[PDB]
Amino acid sequence: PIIDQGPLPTLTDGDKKAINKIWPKIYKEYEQYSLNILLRFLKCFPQAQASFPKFSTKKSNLEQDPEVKHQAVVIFNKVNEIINSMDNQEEIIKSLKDLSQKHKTVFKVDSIWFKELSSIFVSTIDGGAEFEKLFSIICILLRSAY
Ligand code: HEM
Repeated sequence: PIIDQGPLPTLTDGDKKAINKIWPKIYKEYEQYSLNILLRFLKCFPQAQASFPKFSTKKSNLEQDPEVKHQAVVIFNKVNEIINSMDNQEEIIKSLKDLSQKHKTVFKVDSIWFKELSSIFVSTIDGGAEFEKLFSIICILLRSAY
């Protein structure tokens, strides 16, 4: 499963190979996959919608809301960036620690949600242990500033 605290897991060559085998299929339809993931998260955890002021007052037809679609792709693109540089641990650390600080003080998001959205991200793309490890690294780092 996905964890959000403790030492960072290490992605093996095997892990990276599996991730790189599965990702292209998702990436090629990033708009709809990214949207589906966020919508699923909001359906499973309606109480999490309060964490997105840009669409927190929006009810019904979220799929057509520009703020919802944009929020979804911004999250997806960050994951895409990380996958694109799995060989550079330092870059991933630096980048995500900075983002962690922004979510804490600027976006004022409760770090408890990262793991929940990530779980839905993984199940949506039918990812396996390899992706859970990837998202564990991502969540631990996004939770680091808290
Ligand atoms: C895999 C997990 C996640 C990743 C990789 C991620 C990534 C991002 C990125 C890259 C941005 C844009 C940064 C910027 O504009 O400077 C962002 C913004 C934001 N994220 Fe996250 N995020 C994640 C999970 C969450 C969760 C769980 C919530 C809320 C429950 C959340 C709420 C927000 C909000 C409110 C913004 C600000 C949007 C805006 O004002 O334009 N994020 N996130």
